[PDB]
Amino acid sequence: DALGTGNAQKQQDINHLLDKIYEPTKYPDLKDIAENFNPLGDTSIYNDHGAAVETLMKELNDHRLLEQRHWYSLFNTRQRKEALMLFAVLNQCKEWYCFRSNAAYFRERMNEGEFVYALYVSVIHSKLGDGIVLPPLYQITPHMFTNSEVIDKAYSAKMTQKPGTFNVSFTGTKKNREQRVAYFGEDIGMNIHHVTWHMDFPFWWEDSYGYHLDRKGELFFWVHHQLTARFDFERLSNWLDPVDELHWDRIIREGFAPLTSYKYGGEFPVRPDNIHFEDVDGVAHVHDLEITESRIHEAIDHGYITDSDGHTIDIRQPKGIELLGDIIE
Amino acid sequence: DALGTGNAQKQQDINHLLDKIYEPTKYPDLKDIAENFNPLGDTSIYNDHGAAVETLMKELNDHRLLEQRHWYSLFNTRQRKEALMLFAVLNQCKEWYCFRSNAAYFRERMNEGEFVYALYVSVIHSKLGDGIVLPPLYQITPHMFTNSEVIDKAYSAKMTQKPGTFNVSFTGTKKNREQRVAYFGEDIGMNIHHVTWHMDFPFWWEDSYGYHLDRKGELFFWVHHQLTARFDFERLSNWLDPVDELHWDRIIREGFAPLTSYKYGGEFPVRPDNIHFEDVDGVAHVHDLEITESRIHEAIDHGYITDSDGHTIDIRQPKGIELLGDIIE
Ligand SMILES: *[C@H]1O[C@H](CO)[C@@H](O[C@@H]2O[C@H](CO)[C@@H](O)[C@H](O)[C@H]2NC(C)=O)[C@H](O)[C@H]1NC(C)=O
Ligand SMILES: *[C@H]1O[C@H](CO)[C@@H](O[C@@H]2O[C@H](CO)[C@@H](O)[C@H](O)[C@H]2NC(C)=O)[C@H](O)[C@H]1NC(C)=O
Ligand SMILES: [Cu+2]
Repeated sequence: DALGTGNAQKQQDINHLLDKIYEPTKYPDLKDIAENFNPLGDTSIYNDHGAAVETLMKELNDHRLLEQRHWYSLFNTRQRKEALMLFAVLNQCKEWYCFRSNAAYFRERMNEGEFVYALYVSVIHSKLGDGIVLPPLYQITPHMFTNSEVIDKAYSAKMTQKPGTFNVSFTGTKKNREQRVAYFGEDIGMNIHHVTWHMDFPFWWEDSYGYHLDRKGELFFWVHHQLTARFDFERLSNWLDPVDELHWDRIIREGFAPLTSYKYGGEFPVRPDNIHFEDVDGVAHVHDLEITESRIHEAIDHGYITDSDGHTIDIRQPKGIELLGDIIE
Repeated sequence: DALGTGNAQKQQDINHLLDKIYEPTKYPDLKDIAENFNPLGDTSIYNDHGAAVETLMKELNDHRLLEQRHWYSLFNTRQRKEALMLFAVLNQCKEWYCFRSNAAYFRERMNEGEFVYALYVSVIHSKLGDGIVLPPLYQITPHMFTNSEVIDKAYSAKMTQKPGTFNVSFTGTKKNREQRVAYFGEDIGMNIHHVTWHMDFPFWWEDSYGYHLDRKGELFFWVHHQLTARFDFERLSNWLDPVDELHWDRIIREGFAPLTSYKYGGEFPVRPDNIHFEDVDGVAHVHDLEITESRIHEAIDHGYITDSDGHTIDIRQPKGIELLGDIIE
């Protein structure tokens, strides 16, 4: 800050914050902040009177938040909850003084993915983040977007201190699969949009956060219909045939080995091909889906979605397809 | 009687009644009653004006009631109906004169299990049975509770008239199974409670019989959750792992051979292990369960049970779990 704004400031601040992210920061201001600040002494910066801050401390305190240098999926109901607590502080800042402070204070003792994930969503949705452009995920946390080989090649570059660029590969045994329409899935661009798309309109949004995203519902319907078409075309251009729809009662015919690795975490598990779906402990039962899919499918077939009271809310009308997306994603 | 009560009377009467039960009685009063009485000549003893008596005679008459010396399960919709007709006579007696009469008259030409079963429930629920303690099932009809070997050993004792006690065994090839947590299932005590529990609050009760059992519903929820925990603990103490929940789409992995025999009836059938469930003629289809289980499971999931009119009766409240038990057992 300029005990405020700029943007080539706001901006600077951000680049510092997501610089070497798997290691304590090297930018000194970020550290005395990191040390000196107390998110709890002038609940005023906070439009909540700092209930959000006060909740994260509580957890950082009982030290019940996920550890640093460990992995993180946004599909973990707790990891998510923790990542999203950071979003609610950064969210209720009146100005840069409260953001930098917090993403500095926190950056330094909350885990990286919760952190990477909170800083981005926050920058994207909060009032205070206008001027900024976020660096591309692919360069901030490259392990999610580069291969496993280039990663190891880069680890060696570093061991030996001799530089240089390595050329990446493509997945399976090209000329042996349908890792022929790979160029599409594996692109750092689509992978970027896919993540952004869902940071722009998150599945977890409540309108307490501030405004309402408009038709995420159709927006969900549509974005995916697009990747599914866009995908189906590439498979056309490759003498391949449109894709199979998946069912829970059948084998997952087509499995792959991703060859990708986590930074802290191990390599991504692989899937053998012609496998039978198993009931996965913790998440949900396979049949649990099969019934979900029917409750779904009956709302489409009935003409109405029925809520909690047994109210039937009609969907044979234009808002239709969006109440369906709210129930389906 | 004392042309009534006592209890060391009521009581006596009962012990006479369930004495050698697979054979006509040897206590003379029980027999001239047995012969001389007519449940139909002083409809007055009866608070029904003897519609109950009058219904059993009707059936004993067309001789359409189950035969004597034959088996009986309480799961047979007719056997049950016949056993429960005895309960409704014994039920509407104004005094001992009507009970002894009937369980004497009947004891002697209705089948034993319908009889054993009616005398007990009747003694347990009817107004007139206060003073009594019932003998333990295990000694009145030992075939349901002792092994097949001890039974045959006792048959020999008898053939030869040389007495004595035999030591019973435990089931499969102990040190070969999970007939290691046998001591629990096979105990004459738990087996006694299990039967009593369901005689105290029967699945067939209507409140016409006289009063309402209070929360059989939660009472059902709970009693079984208890045997299931109590069981799960014993399997802990045996290096065994908590039990598998059963599904209709899977094999019944764990089968057993009971080695038990009926008195009149043959030995209990056995089950081979890793078998596939078959649709059993007469009872119901396997899928018939699979849908039942979903109708169930949707009431839980919806928030309401829906009756016959399509009334939704809410269950997200404290009486909750008991309307669920009324629909589930
Ligand atoms: C990776 O593919 C690139 C294409 O960008 C190759 O880099 C080339 O290096 C060759 C040496 O044979 C030069 O003739 C080209 O001018 C290079 N281009 C940049 C059109 O560097 C590279 O050879 C591949 N392999 C490494 C086996 O980097
Ligand atoms: C059944 O087990 C009992 C344990 O109650 C055994 O009865 C015992 O008989 C032995 C003879 O070896 C005596 O030493 C014990 O005093 C008995 N106890 C009653 C502690 O009788 C019996 O041996 C077993 N078998 C029959 C192979 O009855
Ligand atoms: Cu039971």
